Amino acid sequence: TCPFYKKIPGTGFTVDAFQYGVVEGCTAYFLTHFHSDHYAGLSKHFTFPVYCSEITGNLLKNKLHVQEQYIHPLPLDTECIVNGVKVVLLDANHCPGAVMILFYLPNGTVILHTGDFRADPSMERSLLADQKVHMLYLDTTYCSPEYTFPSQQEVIRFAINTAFEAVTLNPHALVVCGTYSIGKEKVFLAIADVLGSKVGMSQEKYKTLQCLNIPEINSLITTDMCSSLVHLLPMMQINFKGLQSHLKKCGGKYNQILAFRPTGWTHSNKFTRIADVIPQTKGNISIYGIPYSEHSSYLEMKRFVQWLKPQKIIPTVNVGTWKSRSTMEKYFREWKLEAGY
Ligand SMILES: Fc1ccc(CNC[C@H]2CCCO2)cc1
Ligand code: NI
Repeated sequence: TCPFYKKIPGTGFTVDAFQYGVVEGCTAYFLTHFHSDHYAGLSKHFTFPVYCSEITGNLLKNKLHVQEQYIHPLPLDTECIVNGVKVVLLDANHCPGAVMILFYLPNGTVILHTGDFRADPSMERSLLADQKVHMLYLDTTYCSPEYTFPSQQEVIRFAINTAFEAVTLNPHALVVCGTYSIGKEKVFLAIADVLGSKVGMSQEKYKTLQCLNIPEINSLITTDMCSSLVHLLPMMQINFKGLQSHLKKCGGKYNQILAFRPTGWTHSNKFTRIADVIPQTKGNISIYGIPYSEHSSYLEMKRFVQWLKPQKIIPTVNVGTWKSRSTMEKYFREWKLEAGY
């Protein structure tokens, strides 16, 4: 049974609601982005209309084998009519193809569904600038002040500098980056670029990256692992055992591994600054956990909501416990009293 916070009132629309069977009343299923918790339930035998970005559409077709007749890609930043209702897709600053959706209801109500997003001041000059939003369905992943982390630019600067130093000191070192979904591609792309290398990966991960409309992608990635000194592996293999095993396969070409595990927030954010971050080391293998987030920090979220001044907020993350729900409701009231809406 589909939960209330995935239904759009006054419409036949659901958002990220593919694991509940045939939802009664739903004429169009929107998909904000290609992450498994959100697409859960979609497969090649789906037979209702799916509305999404072009990039999400590419992934549905090629990775999940959803038939072409049911995929409805929409351009960004463009007023579109779907089943008699005006909608707009906006960039979410999440993973490739991720969108927020603006719905202009027949009765005059305006609803923004953020999907998953990393709020940014640039959103204050999108098509949101114009007008009033009555209901906000909000990605509240990190809605508590303890959730701090650096900008994506600061994290990438650290990764580039760390990798360039290590390989200039030891030209026989291999760099490895963990992945388990789309998103955070800048980490491995920026490291490979500083090292003058393509990024090597499995056939399955290459296929995924070929769906993302990244400019000049054929110049940046490869399935030929031997030609590359930056490799991608599943996140699960980024540990001393898995990396030891990988180094064996490389045919005495390398004598050191430097590995990166992009995480979200971890409690080491509460003590250590990005500049002060150190790896876990065993012999000739070192592993860095780096806090590269594709969700809003608490401060970024607060800024966005205080700018938008929505009449009602509906959280879409951390809704499963009374304590979490109460905590979020308290912050929403603080933000409203401070800003005066
Ligand atoms: F949005 C929320 C609000 C509250 C919580 C509960 N845990 C928060 C604690 C542990 C880690 C940092 O503070 C989770 C998500
Ligand atoms: Ni996501």
